Amino acid sequence: VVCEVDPELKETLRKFRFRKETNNAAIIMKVDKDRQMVVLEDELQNISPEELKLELPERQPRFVVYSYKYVHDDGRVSYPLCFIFSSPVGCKPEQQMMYAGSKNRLVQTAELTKVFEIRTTDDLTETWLKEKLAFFR
Repeated sequence: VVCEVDPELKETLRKFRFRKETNNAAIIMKVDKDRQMVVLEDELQNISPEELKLELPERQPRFVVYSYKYVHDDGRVSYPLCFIFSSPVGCKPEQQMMYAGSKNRLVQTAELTKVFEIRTTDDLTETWLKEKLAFFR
């Protein structure tokens, strides 16, 4: 069963993509099993990678869209929009797979091309993120 993206979430994501703010911000999303929908859990502003990490459940999956201010060594700035599938190894397989099966639809909805996955929340570090993003540099 593939979850639909909640229409309200699609709107949240659309507005977020085109935000004109230049701080780091995140949208965290979860599955509503009963509705078979991906829904908004939290929208957070001025959130660093470590703070984001600390928001994520350690043993349940989440989807994240993270708008990160990437400061190049010379001081140029980019604002990549990242998808992070947090799929901790301690989650039940059924729950992992429920999220995994809905990931692509969500990514497509959000029109995201930078799609990452972590298998423990500990792996969400700024270093990891920057290295991931540098592939698109």
